[PDB]
Amino acid sequence: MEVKELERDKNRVVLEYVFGAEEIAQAEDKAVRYLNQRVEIPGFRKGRIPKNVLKMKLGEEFQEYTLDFLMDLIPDTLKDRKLILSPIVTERELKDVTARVVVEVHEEP
Repeated sequence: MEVKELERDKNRVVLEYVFGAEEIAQAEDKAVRYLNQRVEIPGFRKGRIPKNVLKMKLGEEFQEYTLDFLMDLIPDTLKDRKLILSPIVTERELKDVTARVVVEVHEEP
C-alpha cells in the first residue's frame, strides 16, 4: 500500500493509493466473506459459497467489492493529516492478472 501525491492546489491535494498483492488478497477475502452472509447460491450452503463461484457468478461486481475493502485502509492513513472534509475518491480500478508476449514470424512469399 504505497501512496503517491499527484497534484496540490494549496490546501486541496489529490493522493494516489496503489495496493500490493497480498493486500488485494485480504481485501478479496473480506469480500468473499462479506458476501457469504448476504447471498445464496444454488448448490451451496448458506455462507459457504467459494470465491471461484462468486468471482465467476458475480462478474465485475465482485471486483468492486474487493476495491471497497481496499478503501478502508485509506482512513487509517490520513490520521496524522489535519483534514477539513472527508477525502473523496476521484477514481479507482482493479486490474486483473495479465500476461503479454510478442513474437516475430517469417512467412513464405
